Parts: sequence; structure tokens; C-alpha cells
Amino acid sequence: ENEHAKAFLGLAKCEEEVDAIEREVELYRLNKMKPVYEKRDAYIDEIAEFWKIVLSQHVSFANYIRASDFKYIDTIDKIKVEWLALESEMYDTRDFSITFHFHGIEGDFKEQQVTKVFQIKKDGILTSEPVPIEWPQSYDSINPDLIKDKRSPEGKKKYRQGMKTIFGWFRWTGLKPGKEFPHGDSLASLFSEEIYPFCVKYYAEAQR
Amino acid sequence: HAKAFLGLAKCEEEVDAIEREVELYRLNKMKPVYEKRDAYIDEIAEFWKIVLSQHVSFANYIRASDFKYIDTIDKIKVEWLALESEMYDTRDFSITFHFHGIEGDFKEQQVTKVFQIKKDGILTSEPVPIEWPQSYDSINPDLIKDKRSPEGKKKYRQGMKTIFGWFRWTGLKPGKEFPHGDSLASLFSEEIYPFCVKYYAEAQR
Repeated sequence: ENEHAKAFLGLAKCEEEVDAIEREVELYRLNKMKPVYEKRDAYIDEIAEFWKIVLSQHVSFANYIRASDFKYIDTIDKIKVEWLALESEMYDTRDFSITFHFHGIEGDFKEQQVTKVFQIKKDGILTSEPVPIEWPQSYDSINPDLIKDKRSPEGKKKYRQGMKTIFGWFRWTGLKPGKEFPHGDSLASLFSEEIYPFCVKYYAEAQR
Repeated sequence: HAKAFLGLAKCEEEVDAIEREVELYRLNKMKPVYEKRDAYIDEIAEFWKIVLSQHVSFANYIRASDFKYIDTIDKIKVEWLALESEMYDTRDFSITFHFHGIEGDFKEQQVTKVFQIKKDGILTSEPVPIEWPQSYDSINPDLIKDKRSPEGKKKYRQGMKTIFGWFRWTGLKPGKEFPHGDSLASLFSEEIYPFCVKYYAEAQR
């Protein structure tokens, strides 16, 4: 019992050392990868429908967003993730900004660049701040900033629809559970951990 | 397009080089930590027995009977071969089991199996001697007399599906060995050995 307690305490400390190691290793990886991502993304910028192809290829991504969203997701010409811990070691290694550029759709959806920023709070949860994005005209009836009667049976339905779109995700903060785009934090991690890092592999899978 | 694709292939190779350096960095830093960790683990009665029954998918690979023998594992040690030679893939490892045994049935014994990548790459291995339980004589490949006989083929296949059949696994004869012997190997090197303490804590929780 004292032998086991001694062992458990020893193991608790070993686990902290492992965490310390994982951070140091990830920081090193991030630094080494930065110039490689810069070169890679320059080649990607030359590829026609790269991101459209990549986002239709990811198995999980489609589950997070509305079917109607896909005509607008098809307009993404650039995705850029930047890891904040490269700016400051005070950041968690999971902290990042993501920049989208949409080419837009004539007469319906604005050509625009949008940057959303994700940071860990105290384990640890991703949080964000809302960022301006212009919603497409097709979505005017489900646009949160446009809906007139939010607490009227029809308006509640319309508010709920709008907030489950990819555009609702740009409002997500992670600070009001149950009131925001569902699983906004999981979607964020999908971009930082899967989509952005492995996009070229997804693009090749879509060809094969 | 062609320029872009060629550039991306060069970038992919740059990423591979970095991923190897990063994993070697991780593994070198982990070595002394694993050593101290495993020393504490040695002080804990049925640590591995608890861990192996706690893992989600481990149970799926082996015969139900085998758990009587897996329950006697009192030490698992993984060593990454790339730390010894640059010529090795970072996935290459040896795994050493100690079994406390069961009197009259299963000998106390230490067994080491080695896994190496051959060309992405597939995990391969060599057979390593392990003394099978006496209770498993009828399904022991080295003891089955008439293998090319409906009854013998069935006994043979039974034995090949035990954890003891896994010690014979090579990855060189598909359809003829312990099913998914390579996925089980990766379960040890990637999940069970690195995260055993998390599993043990989950079981106590």
C-alpha cells in the first residue's frame, strides 16, 4: 500500500515529464515545418480547385456543416494555418489562426478573406472570438443579424438553421456551451490537425 | 499543374525527413523517462494484467482462453531500434514480455520479438521460441501430427489464432498466420506500452 503509493507518485511525476517532452518536441516540429508549409502553400496556390477537392475528400468534415454550405465551401481558394506558439512560447502548441479566402459567387456571395483565431483556456479547451464574415444572400432568412423575430416559432427554426451553417462557426467562441455552432472546437482541430497538415494526401486520394 | 505537383513531391519528402528527426528527438528524450517509469511499474502487482484487460481492442485479437496466460504478464519492455542504428525505420522495435507462468501449465519465461519495416512499408517479424501451455498441446503447431486432415487443419488454425501463434507471426505469408499480427504489434508500440499508465489509471477510476 505504501509501496503502491510510492509507485503511483513516481508515475504521476513521470507523466508530467512526458507532457513536458511532448510540448518541447511539438514546438521543434512547428518551427521546422514553418518554411516547408510556406513553400508547399505556394505550390498549392497554383492548383485550380485544390481546397474544393480536399474538403470534399475529408470523411468527417461534411458531417459538421449543412448540405447547402458546399457551394460556398467550393469557393475556398486558400487555407492558411499559423501556429501562435511560433510567435510566443507563452501560447499552447495547439493555438492557431486560420485564414480562409473565398472567391465568392457573383450576385450571391462576397469575395473575402477571413481570419479566425483559436486559443486554449484551462485538459484545456479551445476557445475563439467571433470574426466578421459576410453571409451569402441565399442565407438572408437564416442570417442571425437579419432575423427579426428570434423568439417566434418560425424565427427560432430559422435562427437554428443559420447557426448550424459554416457561417455560424465563424461566430463560435467555446464560451457558451449549447448556444453556439455544435462541435465548433472539433471542427477547428480538424483544420489544424488533419485538413491543413495532410491536404496534399487528401488531394491525391481524391485522384486515386 | 506539373510544376506544382513536382514541387509538392519535394515538399512531401522534406516533411518525411522532419517527421523522422522529430520522432527520433521524441524517442531519445523518452528513453530515460521510460526507464524510470518502468522501474515504478515493476513495483505494481498486476499492472500489465489490468492494462491489457482495459485496452479497448486488444481483447479482439486473441482467443478468450489466452487471457489466463496474458494475466501472468508482469513485464513489457519496448525498445526502439532506430536509437541503436540510423539504418532502422523509427517504427522498428523489439518487445520483451515476461510471463510469471501457471504451475503445471505455463512456464515462467521471458520472450523478445522484433518487428522491422520492409517496403510506405509493412511491419515484418521473425518467429521467436515461446513455450506453449501444456493445455494447448492439441492445437500446438509443433505437436499436431496430421495437419493435412480435416481435424488437424482445424486444430492447426485454432493454434495459429492464439497469442502463442502471434509469436510465430512474420507478415511474410498472408492468410497463413495469426490474423492481423501487424496491427497487434502496432497496438503494443503505439498504444499499450506508451500509454499503459493512462489505461491503469482509467481502470482504477
